[PDB]
Formats: sequence, structure tokens, C-alpha cells
Amino acid sequence: LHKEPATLIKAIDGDTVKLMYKGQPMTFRLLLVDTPEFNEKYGPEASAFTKKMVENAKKIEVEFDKGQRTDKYGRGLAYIYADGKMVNEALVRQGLAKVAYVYKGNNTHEQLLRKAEAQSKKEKLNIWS
Ligand SMILES: Cc1cn([C@H]2C[C@H](OP(=O)(O)O)[C@@H](COP(=O)(O)O)O2)c(=O)[nH]c1=O
Ligand SMILES: [Ca+2]
Repeated sequence: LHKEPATLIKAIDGDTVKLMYKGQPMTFRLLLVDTPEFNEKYGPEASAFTKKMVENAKKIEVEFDKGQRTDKYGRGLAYIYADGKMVNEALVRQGLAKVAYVYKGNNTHEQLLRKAEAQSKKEKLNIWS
């Protein structure tokens, strides 16, 4: 897998963000995670978390997996990095997302995120409190 450049257009919620990718605006859905919706418990904190992560980053990168690169809603499916740190993994580590929507062939970082979820649960963070 490899990292490609992108720039923030707009923070949306915990697991979606608007980025410019090869010069085109695009909504990205974070692979392998599920944040609560804004109106749900920890939704606002998930949105705040992702928003600050991507807004403070001097360098956003997108990393496609080996499978489907856009979902049925036209959203990009990727791992998103903010100054080399994976937003997907950071949300799970902080208990602001659950490992989820694990589909065969788009699951390269599954065990890395499950390891983060195990530590978050151990610490009873946020969703696991
Ligand atoms: C994360 C992810 C979601 N999706 C689709 C499945 C879900 O379908 P449904 O809309 O039919 O429930 C939806 C979940 O996204 P959200 O959690 O953003 O709603 O997005 C994929 O198809 N591939 C993926 O990798
Ligand atoms: Ca969600």
C-alpha cells in the first residue's frame, strides 16, 4: 500500500472528511471504523477529534487498500494520515470509533486497528467507559 497527497477541503464528522485528491473534491469514508453519528453518544467528540486532527495537520495523505476505492455512495474509501499518523487508528485507540465494516480485500490494517481497540477497551476509553 502507499500514501498519496491530498488537502483538507472540510471536516465533516468522525469518520468522513472532504479532501481534494488529484485536484478533485471528494468525500472520504475512513476504512475499517465506525464513529457514532453526530446526534449519538460520543458523536460530537468523534467529530471534534477527527476535525482537529485533520485541521492541525500540515500534511494529509490518503492510502487506498487493495480493493474497492469508492463505496456505493461515491465516497472514497481510504486510510487517512495527518502528519504521518493514521486518523482511523487514532479514533479507535481513543475509543471514539469501533473497528467495523471489515470487508475481505480492503482489510490490510485490520489487526493494527483491532490491537488499538483492545488497548482502548482495556483503558475503558469513551465508548468503552
Ligand atoms: C466503511 C464502509 C462503508 N460502506 C458502506 C456500507 C454501509 O451501507 P448502508 O448505508 O447501506 O448502511 C455504509 C456505512 O457508512 P456510514 O457508517 O458512514 O453510514 O457505507 C462500504 O460500502 N464500504 C466500507 O468500507
Ligand atoms: Ca458512522
